[PDB]
Amino acid sequence: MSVEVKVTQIDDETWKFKTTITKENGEKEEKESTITKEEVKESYESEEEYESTKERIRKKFEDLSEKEKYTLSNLVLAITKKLKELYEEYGAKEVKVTIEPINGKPLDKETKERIKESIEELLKEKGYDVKVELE
Repeated sequence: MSVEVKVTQIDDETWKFKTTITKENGEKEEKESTITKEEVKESYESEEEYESTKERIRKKFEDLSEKEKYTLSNLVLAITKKLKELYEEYGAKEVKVTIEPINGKPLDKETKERIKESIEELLKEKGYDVKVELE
């Protein structure tokens, strides 16, 4: 059950996803979906837990600027919700994610390792043991 996800931030409230699913027997599955900031916010048990989770991811990038902490923390929440849905649909224990550059600044190695850790941490806390690989 190969899972490859392409992430494109349309705006600061919209994230577009394109996923390719490759099964062991050769069945391929091409999918598109758009997740909004409001849908990420409403997927949490409460407004308090949503803003608490957002603070934790911001704390992962305290060395970065306020604009970058705003983009990266909300980006992690969107991708985490997506990989959460994919794990409920296919049960894959490994996902490969490719993120398009946001506002003319590609992700460097330290930021990608932090994003990977943040997503895996949020997934493991909901009982989803998923290895995230960022291309």
